[PDB]
Amino acid sequence: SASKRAIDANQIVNRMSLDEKLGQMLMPDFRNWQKEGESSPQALTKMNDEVASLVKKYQFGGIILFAENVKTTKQTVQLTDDYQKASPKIPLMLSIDQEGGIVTRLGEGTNFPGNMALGAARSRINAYQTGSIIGKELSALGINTDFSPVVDINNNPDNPVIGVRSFSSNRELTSRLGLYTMKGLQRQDIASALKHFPGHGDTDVDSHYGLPLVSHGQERLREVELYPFQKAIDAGADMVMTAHVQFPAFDDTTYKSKLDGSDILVPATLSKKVMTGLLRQEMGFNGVIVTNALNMKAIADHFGQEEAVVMAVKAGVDIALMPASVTSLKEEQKFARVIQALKEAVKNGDIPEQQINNSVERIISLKIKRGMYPARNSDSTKEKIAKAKKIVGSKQHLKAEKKLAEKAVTVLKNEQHTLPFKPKKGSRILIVAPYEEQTASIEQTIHDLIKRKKIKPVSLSKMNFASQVFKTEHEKQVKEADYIITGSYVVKNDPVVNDGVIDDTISDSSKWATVFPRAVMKAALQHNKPFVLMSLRNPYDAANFEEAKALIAVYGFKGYANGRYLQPNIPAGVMAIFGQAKPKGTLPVDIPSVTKPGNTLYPLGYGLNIKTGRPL
Ligand SMILES: CC(=O)N[C@@H]1[C@@H](O[C@H](C)C(=O)O)[C@H](O[C@@H]2O[C@H](CO)[C@@H](O)[C@H](O)[C@H]2NC(C)=O)[C@@H](CO)O[C@@H]1O
Repeated sequence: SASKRAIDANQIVNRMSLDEKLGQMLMPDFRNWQKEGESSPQALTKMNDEVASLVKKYQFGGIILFAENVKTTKQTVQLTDDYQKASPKIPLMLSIDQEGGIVTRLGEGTNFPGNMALGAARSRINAYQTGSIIGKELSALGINTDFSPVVDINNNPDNPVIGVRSFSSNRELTSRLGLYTMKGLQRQDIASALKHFPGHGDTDVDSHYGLPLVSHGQERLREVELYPFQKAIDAGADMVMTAHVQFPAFDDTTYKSKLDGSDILVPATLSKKVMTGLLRQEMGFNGVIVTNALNMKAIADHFGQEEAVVMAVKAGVDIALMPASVTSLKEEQKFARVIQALKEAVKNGDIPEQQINNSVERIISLKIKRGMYPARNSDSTKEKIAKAKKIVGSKQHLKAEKKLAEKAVTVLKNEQHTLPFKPKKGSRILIVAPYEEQTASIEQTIHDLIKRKKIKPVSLSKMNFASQVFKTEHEKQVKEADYIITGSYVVKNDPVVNDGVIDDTISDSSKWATVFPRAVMKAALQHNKPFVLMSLRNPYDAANFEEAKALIAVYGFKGYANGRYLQPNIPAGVMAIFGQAKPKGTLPVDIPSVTKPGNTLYPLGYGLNIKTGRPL
């Protein structure tokens, strides 16, 4: 099969002109479009003849879709069908960032609790079924490529840039879950891309040249960052997406910035040493290498979008993502100029022509392997739409989402059997969180439990604390409550701490993200109120609540708006609090102590049984 796949791809590439070949290596977006006569772009939700004409002219290898383009199942199937009608010779790779959790694009699909939640749920089977469900939805929609999984390792709490998009701080847990997410997508014939190579998880905090910098030496990079990429590559990864990050330990090449004329270190995307020497040769990856988005401001500014395409191709990449930003026919020639720059590089010998042929063969082999080519589907658009409506966001998928999110909830403290809350009729629950959307999600979850007669009728009060200070009016609310649920949101956990003592005296609204919830905790404890803290994003804030009797993490923070839950994590937490779910989560990261700096407060793998109060 793979043998036959390669001969086939070779015959196809041998017949293509250079224009057709360079076309395959481009993957633009058409997020917004401004038609002739229009004064401004608007979201592209349906095909028009202007966009179709550029797809026909330049013969792109693919299109990346964004949320603007995929708002409903009906519109999306119509759009992917019309994109493919405009690309009949070689079907397009139609791609998307459908990661789950905090990065999703589908307007009507299943969101999932995200990677760190999968880390917390631990099982490779859960990651596989998640990738499998995402893959089923994408496939029904006519989307055939997913830029997932993230296999970046979030191992530095002091710079958690990938954060909940990462499975874990541990290389093996990240590797395992990445591998099975990828197998799950591929099982549904979705091309999967590992990202972001060679590892975006731990960049230098004081990066100050616009491109993130990783200062670690090769031994550490080979032992940690590269490890889940290697495992997945050997298990048959289709694609790898680059990181626009400097790695001096592998390439110290500089270029003269077009932004300020200074010498700038090359990012991994434009490094032959990383793309060819390390990924292609040393790690033996022969699948498709795709750049991270070339419109990222620092690439465009330091290198120029057009010249970056040429440099990335020279470095050994196969697909340039978003190689030019074209939003109307007035700027179509941006595409012609990109092609022309690649032609000049081939003509003058900067890029050997055989390198181009080899890259397009990788692309065509992948399209064949994942059943993108040849296309022999005889269903009408209407028929595909009806099929997709049964699959996308189906209640079966939503049930899986719910059970995964509930499974991932991690109980860090439950002293004195504080949880579950079992309120008597007439209890007042005070619900406190940074935003109205978050308090609404908690409120709506409790309301549903009441209508479902799972808990007795209770009164609810909400307290939204972003930018606020806890004062006498808030303490009054705490005193009047019978149960308190508080949500905490941090990226980096940054309380003011002195010699291991957290500062509670900050009374002017500054530092609210840590000061306010702690103040609610202190009042509740002072007034003997059942109090639970729910960590909403990065779980490092658990370290701020050692005095609390009940503490959980849900690893996702988006709330409820326009009758819709934006993420399932918060409802999963509330369900656990009221004894209607079985949390089984264990930490996928270490949580550093703030009161004893340098010590781990809660280690990787820690999590309690909510019933027995004992560790899992
Ligand atoms: C709001 C927005 O779109 N910002 C983008 C970046 O995307 C963010 C990070 C996002 O939506 O997740 C964009 O980042 C890259 O975009 C690629 C394609 O959408 C992603 O596949 C990729 O994962 C993402 N890179 C990272 C490290 O997250 C960025 C270019 O890097 O340009 C805008 O800022």
